Amino acid sequence: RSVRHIAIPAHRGLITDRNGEPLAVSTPVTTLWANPKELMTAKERWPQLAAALGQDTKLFADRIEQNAEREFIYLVRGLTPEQGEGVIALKVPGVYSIEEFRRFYPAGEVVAHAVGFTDVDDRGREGIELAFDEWLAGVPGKRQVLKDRRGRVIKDVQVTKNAKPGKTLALSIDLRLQYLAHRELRNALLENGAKAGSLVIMDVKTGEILAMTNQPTYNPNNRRNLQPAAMRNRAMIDVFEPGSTVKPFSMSAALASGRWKPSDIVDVYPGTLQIGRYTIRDVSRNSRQLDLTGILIKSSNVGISKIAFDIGAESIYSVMQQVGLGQDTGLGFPGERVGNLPNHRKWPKAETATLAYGYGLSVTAIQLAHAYAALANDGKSVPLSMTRVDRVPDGVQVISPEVASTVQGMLQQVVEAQGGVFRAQVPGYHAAGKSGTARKVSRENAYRSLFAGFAPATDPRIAMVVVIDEPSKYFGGLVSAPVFSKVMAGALRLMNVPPDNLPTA
Repeated sequence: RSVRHIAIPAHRGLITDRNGEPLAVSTPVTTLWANPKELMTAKERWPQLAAALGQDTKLFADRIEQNAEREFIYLVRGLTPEQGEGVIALKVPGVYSIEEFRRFYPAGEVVAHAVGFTDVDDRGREGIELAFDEWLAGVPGKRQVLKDRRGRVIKDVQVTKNAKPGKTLALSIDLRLQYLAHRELRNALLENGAKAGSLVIMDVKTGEILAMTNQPTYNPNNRRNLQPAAMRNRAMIDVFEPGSTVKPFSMSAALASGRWKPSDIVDVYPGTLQIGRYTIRDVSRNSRQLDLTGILIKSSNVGISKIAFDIGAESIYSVMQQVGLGQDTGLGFPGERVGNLPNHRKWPKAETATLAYGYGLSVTAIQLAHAYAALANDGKSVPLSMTRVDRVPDGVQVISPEVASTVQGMLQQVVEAQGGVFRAQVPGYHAAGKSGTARKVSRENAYRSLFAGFAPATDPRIAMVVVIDEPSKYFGGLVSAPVFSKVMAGALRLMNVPPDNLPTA
C-alpha cells in the first residue's frame, strides 16, 4: 500500500599498500532492525530473540515497549552474514535484515594512524579514510519497498538507481617495511621505558612514504575504551625543535656561501660563547678546535654559531626553507601540523645562533625526513606522497650536488668516524645520519631523542627519522640510533638494495 525510498550502499573502495596487500577492506555485514508494531504481536518470542541478540530479557522487553509506536528501530548492527541469517531463521514477526558494508583493517594497529578508520555508517573519519573519502566512498544507490498500515514491508518493488562502488587506492606504504618499523619502534620504547615515538621511512628518489608508524597506537577494528593520546598521528602532528638534526643544513649554507671549506678550523674553546645576555653551550667541552666535519660529530653549538655569524642567518634560513622545514608538505593529511620557520628582516645575534643549532624553528618528523631526503637525493627535493607513484616526480634542486655530496660525506663520517654515533652503522652498508635532542616548549619543555639519516651512501635510496619521546632509562640522546640501524638494515634488504660496505654482514 505505502511506498518508501531507501538507499543502497556502495562498496567502499579497497585501500592497499604499494604491493597490493590489503589495508582496508569493505566486508559484508548484516544489520537487524525491527518494526515494534509487529514485534508487539509476538511477545512470547521476545526472550528467544533477546538471547540471540545477547540482551537481557527484561531490558530488551522494556526497549521494545518504549518504542512500540515506531515502525523502525535498530536491533543490532554489523553482524556477520551467518549470525544475521541465523536470527532471521527464528521467524520472529517484525524482525528484518539489511546487508551493509563494514571496514576491516587486516594489519590492525600496525598502520592505524596512516589509514585511519570509518564510521558505523561507513564514512571516513580519520587518516587516509577521511582524506580520500570522496575517492573511496563511491555513490550509493536507491531502492524501493512497499509497506502496509502497520509498517510491514510487503515486497521489494524494484531498484531505482544502481550503486557505484568506490575506487581502489594504493598507498605509498610498503607493509613489509611498516611491520619492521612498527615492531622495532615498539621494542625500543619498551626497552628505554619511553612514552611515545614516531618512525618515518621515505624513498628519497620518489618522495613516497614507505613507512609511517607511531606509538602509542590502537586497533581500528576494536575502538572501545580508546585513549586520545593513542590516536595522535605524531609523525605529522607532534611539533618539536629539531636541534642538532638541522646542523647539516646550516653546514650546507656555509659550504654554499663561498666562505667555508671542509678543511677550515673553528676554535670552540672553552665550549661556551657569550652573546649579550645569552651563553651558548656545547655538550662536549672536550674539544678546543674542530674542523667542519668535527663540528657535526661533536654537535658543537659554539662552532655552528660562529659559522652562522660569518655567513649570516639569511643563508641558513633559505636552505632550511627550501628543504621544507616548517613548510607545508602538501600531503593534506587530516590534522597535519606545519610547524614554524619565522623569518626576520634583520637577524639579531641570538636569533642567528639559535636558528643555526636548530632551536629557532619547529618541525614535524615528516618534514625532517623530507629535508633529509633532499640532502640524500643529491640536493634534489621531491614532493612527499602518501600514495604509490608511477613515475619519478620532477624535483627541485635546492642544494647544489657538490655541496650535497660534501655534506653527505660528513654525515657518513658522523656515523663511521671515531667518536661518532657507531650504533647507527648498518651492517653491510655505508649509512649517514645525525643525532639530536628535540624540544617542545609549551607550561612544559619535553625532550625527545632524534636520529635522522639515509642509506646507502653510494646511491642513497631511503631516508629515515626516528623520534623517541623522553626516554626514562638519563643519557637518552643516543637512544634512537640503534633503531635507525635495525630498521635501515631490514628496509635495505627488503627492497633488494645491493650492499656497498662489505665486510660488515
